Amino acid sequence: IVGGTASVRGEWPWQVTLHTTSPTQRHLCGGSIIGNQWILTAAHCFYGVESPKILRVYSGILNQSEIKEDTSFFGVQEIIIHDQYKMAESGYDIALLKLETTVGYGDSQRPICLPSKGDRNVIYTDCWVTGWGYRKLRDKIQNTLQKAKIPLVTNEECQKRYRGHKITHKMICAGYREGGKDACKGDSGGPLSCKHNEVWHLVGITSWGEGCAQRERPGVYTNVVEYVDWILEKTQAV
Ligand SMILES: O=C(O)c1ccc(NC(=O)[C@@H]2c3ccccc3CCN2C(=O)/C=C/c2cc(Cl)ccc2-n2cnnn2)cc1
Repeated sequence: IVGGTASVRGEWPWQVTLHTTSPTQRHLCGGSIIGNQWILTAAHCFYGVESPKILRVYSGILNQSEIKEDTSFFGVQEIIIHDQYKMAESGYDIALLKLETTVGYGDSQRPICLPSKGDRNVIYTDCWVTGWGYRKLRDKIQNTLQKAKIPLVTNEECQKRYRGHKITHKMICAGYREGGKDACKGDSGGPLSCKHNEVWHLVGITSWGEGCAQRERPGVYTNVVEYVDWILEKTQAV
């Protein structure tokens, strides 16, 4: 996160850190708890990943230093990538992780509500991007979970900023015109959380952008409201 500030412990209890153990253990992506065995993240995170056996999901973490060999994690039973996904820049950048065990909800870890289908026509004014990603393009994974308040940008305005790309209604953009506060390397897959009527909703999934927090280059996020039916399909399967 560029221009972010340290989060407070328990502030974003749906935020998870997805680690890989291959070749060595490190933070790979962000993610969000959406159900007791479900993590919503970005499909592009799994480019290297041939097996869910190398993945570890850590919830209730503020600092990456809390993670050692003796730290409990959730194993991943299955990786479900949207079957229309080709690349982040073309959309469908959404994946689900089915966990091997159930997340026990508490003050450190709980799910975030998905947006309501009716609420597709609501103006979100209190949106925050969180993650352990870089603070600048040439940097490193941050110890403490960072947060940044970011304004949503209309599809029309986002399309003006990305000549040569196709910004679809399945994408949602966010960022200040002058730049400065945005997602960066390592924030991918994490949430874009917006508070509406005192309830937090998972409005976006950090997906892609041209550089980090550049002037007139908003962050591009998967528009979660456009995928509620797909998420229910995969999580409510009979
Ligand atoms: O350990 C590290 O150093 C390290 C760990 C994880 C990483 N992840 C990454 O790079 C991940 C990632 C993970 C797996 C596969 C592919 C990629 C490439 C994209 N990606 C980002 O997070 C994209 C952020 C991004 C998102 C928005 Cl909304 C706006 C601007 C962004 N950026 C543009 N340029 N940088 N960020 C890096 C570095």
